[PDB]
Amino acid sequence: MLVKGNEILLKAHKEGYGVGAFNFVNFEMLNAIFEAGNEENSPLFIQASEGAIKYMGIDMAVGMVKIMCERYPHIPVALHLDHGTTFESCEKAVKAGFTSVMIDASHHAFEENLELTSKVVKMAHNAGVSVEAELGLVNPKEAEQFVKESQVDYLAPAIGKLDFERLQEVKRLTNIPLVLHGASAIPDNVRKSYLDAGGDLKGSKGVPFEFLQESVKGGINKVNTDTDLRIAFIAEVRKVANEDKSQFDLRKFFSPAQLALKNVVKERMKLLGSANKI
Amino acid sequence: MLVKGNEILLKAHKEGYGVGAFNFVNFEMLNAIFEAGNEENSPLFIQASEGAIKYMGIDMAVGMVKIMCERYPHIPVALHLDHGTTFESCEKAVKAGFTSVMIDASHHAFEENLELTSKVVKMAHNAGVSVEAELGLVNPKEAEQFVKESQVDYLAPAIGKLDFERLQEVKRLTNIPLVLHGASAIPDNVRKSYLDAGGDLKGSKGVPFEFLQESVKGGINKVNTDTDLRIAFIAEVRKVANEDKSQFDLRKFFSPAQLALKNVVKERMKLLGSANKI
Ligand code: NA
Ligand code: NA
Ligand SMILES: [Zn+2]
Ligand SMILES: [Zn+2]
Ligand SMILES: [Zn+2]
Ligand SMILES: [Zn+2]
Repeated sequence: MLVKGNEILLKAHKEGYGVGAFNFVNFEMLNAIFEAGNEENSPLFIQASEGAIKYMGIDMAVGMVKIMCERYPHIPVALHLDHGTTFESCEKAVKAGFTSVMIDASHHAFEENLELTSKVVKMAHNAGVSVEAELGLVNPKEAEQFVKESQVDYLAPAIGKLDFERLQEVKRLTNIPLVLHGASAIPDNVRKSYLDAGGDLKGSKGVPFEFLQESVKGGINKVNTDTDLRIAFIAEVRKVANEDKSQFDLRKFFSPAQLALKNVVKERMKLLGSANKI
Repeated sequence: MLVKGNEILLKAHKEGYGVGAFNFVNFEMLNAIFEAGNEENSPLFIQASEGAIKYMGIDMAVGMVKIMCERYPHIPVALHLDHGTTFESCEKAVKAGFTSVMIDASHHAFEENLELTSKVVKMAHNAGVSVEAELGLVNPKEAEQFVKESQVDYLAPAIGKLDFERLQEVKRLTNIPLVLHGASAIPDNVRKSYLDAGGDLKGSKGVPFEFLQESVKGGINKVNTDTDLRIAFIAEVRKVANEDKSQFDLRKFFSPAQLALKNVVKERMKLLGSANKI
């Protein structure tokens, strides 16, 4: 059911696996993510950006997740604000029923980042909500101080290829769950699916699978995944548009799109190590 | 709020206007219908087919509607099962929170249609839910008996050019709200939008706007509207896919798709006479 972010990630931290954090913007994305978790027996970290929240309305973002939660009550799921930008934004998410919030203040100096993170932490912890923050390449010594002072629950350190030595140093010093941002891999089958549907990816490349695996071994426990899901989703939509010019049944477009998105999530759950962890 | 279908249609009945009954299959469709109703100050009839219920899950179908209703508490909204095909399906919609159900038994002989409709009515009225049934072209004396025996709240008479004389006789004999099925009126702007995006409608003919207006003057009060919405929506999706083969932000595909659907709903509400009726 709907649980504090730290419940899922403390366990990932202790046992040494990564929990994919999958963004959604509507019902179709959320359904395929949830079906993936059900089929892989995997905990679900559900993410909504400020943009997706404005699109849906926070009442709907939370409401739909709560419906999905009742549909699979055996799956632990956290509802997590991805890249909150202001304290007020984090407070609204907490009020709306999110069980995890990220405040991104990494563009500030250390002292200002720490003070804004600490403000969000106080508010969220008072309502029983976990907090993510961002630092950074990250200075591991200030990461150590940042975590001890802010009491944030998980940290996204800037490590990039990936600086795996820096990651192990941050992990050793902070002893908390760590988050990797922009962690989509853009797999070969998804890119081939998107190009077969006529799409163009501008030669964009993700983090290869072996580097995701190595970052989990380095101590990453939350793995932000968004871009992969969208490319796998829209490529089916583009395909359906191309092949039947008379097709306007939305289900005919989004049923295969859901299936491709679900498959990306399933595979990523297996890759990161959250498969069969319920 | 979520009200009995009869509550909305009894008012439409007494005042001689039509209320569009708009199908939905996911959040995007539902959001745009509601924004249309909010901007036209019109009551909302929201319809979900057995197919769309399967696609969403009846718990999500009702759950999303209940969230939207709290977002616009001032709007009268009925949640209606479109073309229910078994008693059991009607009973499931009633138990899940639908406030109106249609049992489609029009392929049966008069006696079996009446028997099945009556069984639905006893069940649905016990739970405070309104019932639609279907007959037919329609025999108006059959309609008069059917309505008086079944106590169904509204009836879809098969009247389709559309037989105005027959509609008026049915209206006179039954004196209940009447519903018009297959009443999408593929508007020129919408058709041009679909074709401009490379769509192919196969030369499908929609009901002329004047024939929708004449049915409302004849006593139609619920106008089933689906195809029009899906064409407008998918037209924008095809457009976004065409004009940027690197676009896979779902909001970029569906925000304009919502707006096009909303505009269809707004114009229909004005056409049928439900604008400014709250
Ligand atoms: Na985040
Ligand atoms: Na109906
Ligand atoms: Zn950032
Ligand atoms: Zn970041
Ligand atoms: Zn129909
Ligand atoms: Zn029909």
